[PDB]
Amino acid sequence: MIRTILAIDDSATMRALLHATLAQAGYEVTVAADGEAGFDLAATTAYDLVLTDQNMPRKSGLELIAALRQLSAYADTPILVLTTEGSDAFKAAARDAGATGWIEKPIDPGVLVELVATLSEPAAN
Repeated sequence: MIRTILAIDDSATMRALLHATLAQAGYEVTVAADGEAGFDLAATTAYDLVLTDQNMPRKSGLELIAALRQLSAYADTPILVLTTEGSDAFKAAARDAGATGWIEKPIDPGVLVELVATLSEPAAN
């Protein structure tokens, strides 16, 4: 089940919003200073839900997702990457790295909590 959550946004409002939405729910959500600091640690801590944000960077960091995807520890863990351009070509990138799905920011509390809820709850088709 869900144990810890990590979020990384550029707007202080979002970082707090998502942090509160999950906090009130009880989950242990935490925000980082930058997508790099969050991801770099996400591999050392191994959270249940990770949320990154960027606009087609160049430096390192996100690449870490590859190492996590190949592994059988994060490959299953749900990953949501934020976008701004909202292009189709970008969809290939997020998937290439090894991320579950992507979304456009900002993010609403009803959608975020719902996206994690399904994961928090068990399965029984």
